[PDB]
Amino acid sequence: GVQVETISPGDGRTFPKRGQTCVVHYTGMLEDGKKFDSSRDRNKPFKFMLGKQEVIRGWEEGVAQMSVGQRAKLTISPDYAYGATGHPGIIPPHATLVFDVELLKLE
Ligand SMILES: Cc1ccc(S(=O)(=O)N2CCSC[C@H]2C(=O)N[C@@H](CC(C)C)C(=O)O)cc1
Repeated sequence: GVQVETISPGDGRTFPKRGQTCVVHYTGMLEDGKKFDSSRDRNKPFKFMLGKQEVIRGWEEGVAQMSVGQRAKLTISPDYAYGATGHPGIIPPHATLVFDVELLKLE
């Protein structure tokens, strides 16, 4: 599944509604802690509609629990990410992923 641990608390009241656009900055790391991709490296946040399956299950459930301004660590089992296949060229097969995600705004 996906486990969430807060790095910096959010407002504790503004949570995403289903289908709402979540604007985030994230850094994804493999289990050895090495970054494989980060929106911060592009200086542009990443956006997705909660529950529209634009992101892995780990994010769909992990970000659902977060509030605006919160920055948290999401640890995601492979089956909640890319499973046995992984994603060629960046994420190996059977990879547990750890993301540092900051929910910046809800539109
Ligand atoms: C090629 C690539 C680059 C970054 C990542 S990630 O940071 O893990 N990454 C993008 C940040 S959202 C969390 C996850 C994801 O859900 N990606 C989307 C679109 C991606 C694939 C464009 C998907 O799996 O459909 C996965 C795969």
